[PDB]
Amino acid sequence: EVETFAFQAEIAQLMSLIINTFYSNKEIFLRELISNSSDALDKIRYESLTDPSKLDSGKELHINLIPNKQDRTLTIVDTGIGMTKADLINNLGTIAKSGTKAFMEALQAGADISMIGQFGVGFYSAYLVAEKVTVITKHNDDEQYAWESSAGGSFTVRTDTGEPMGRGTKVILHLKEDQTEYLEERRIKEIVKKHSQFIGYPITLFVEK
Ligand SMILES: Nc1ccc(-n2cnc(Cl)c2Cl)cc1
Ligand SMILES: Nc1ccc(-n2cnc(Cl)c2Cl)cc1
Repeated sequence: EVETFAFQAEIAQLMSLIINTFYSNKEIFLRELISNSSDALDKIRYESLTDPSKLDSGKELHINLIPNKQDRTLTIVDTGIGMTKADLINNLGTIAKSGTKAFMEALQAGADISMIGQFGVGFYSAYLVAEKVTVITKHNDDEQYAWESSAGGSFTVRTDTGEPMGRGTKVILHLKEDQTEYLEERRIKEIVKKHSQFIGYPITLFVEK
């Protein structure tokens, strides 16, 4: 049972800009996704200060980077607060709409794509390198869900039947054909050190077999 939703016109028109605009500095997608993971870890950590039972779904707060050359996928895993069903359909779209509109006014006023994080819509930077993004998320107050979109104006939301996650968000980037450099070990290390050096959570690179 999969529900298909239409992107808001402002968001879909931002995603088409990100996918079609010639922009070589694509490496900033990792900074934006890690920064989003850092924010999610900050939220569950703050909640645990007054309610230790919020960590019953997982005490460790970290970010894991899992490249896969065979599947041509780069996975960013965090144990943050996760996302509810209302987040994936209603709440985050409201924040995305106001942030997208402001980001696009700035893009016409000289700003470039790399400043997407200053508007709170840094997740859409994943489509600089990915032709399809699958998001597995689990919130303490909801069930595990699967978000997926190949852009094109629509996304899907469904209950995830796969491996239980406990708590957090897993972003699976199905990379484009010419973006496989972000599956290399030394390339990921250079980007993490350059852009995410001061993230207050351990970022572990899972190196392949
Ligand atoms: N509308 C809307 C829904 C989810 C997101 N989102 C942010 N981080 C991840 Cl992962 C996802 Cl999915 C963004 C916008
Ligand atoms: N709380 C909260 C979580 C994620 C986002 N977010 C990031 N990238 C996009 Cl797109 C969105 Cl929406 C915004 C707020």
